[PDB]
Amino acid sequence: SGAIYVGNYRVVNRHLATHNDWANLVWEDSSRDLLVSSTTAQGCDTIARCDCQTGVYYCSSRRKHYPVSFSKPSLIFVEASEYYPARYQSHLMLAVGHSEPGDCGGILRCQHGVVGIVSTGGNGLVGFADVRDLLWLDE
Ligand SMILES: Cn1cc(CC(=O)N2C[C@@H](C(N)=O)C[C@H]3C[C@H]32)cn1
Ligand SMILES: [Zn+2]
Repeated sequence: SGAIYVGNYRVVNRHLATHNDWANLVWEDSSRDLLVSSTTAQGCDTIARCDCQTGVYYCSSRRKHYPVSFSKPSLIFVEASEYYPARYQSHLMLAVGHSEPGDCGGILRCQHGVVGIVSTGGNGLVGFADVRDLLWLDE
């Protein structure tokens, strides 16, 4: 679990979105595993605007933060789950690191701010849904 709070928006993994998230829906994209809902309170997370390939993510299944090198956002094949059929997930970045399904929602940050959230995992690879291209999150 986990979310990004920026301005009047809440960014979560689409597969973990609540009834409240869907009732205040702003935007969602199944191909990216993202959902953004509106909030009443103000968010102060800074979204990174960059091409960094190094950062730190939070891993709840280890209660630890790990530094990682990660790939450029791209279309990557992802296995079927109770949430999606087998498909290409877009805007996904991979890194060598530990993750388990409940780790979804952990933030990846670089020196510029929030880069994305944990979304996929398996075989010692962790995948993060990028949010740096969503320029409207700031305005
Ligand atoms: C962080 N993490 C996720 C997994 C499994 C995994 O790859 N998943 C894929 C995800 C998706 N974006 O399609 C849906 C849920 C089932 C999860 C393992 N560690
Ligand atoms: Zn950066």
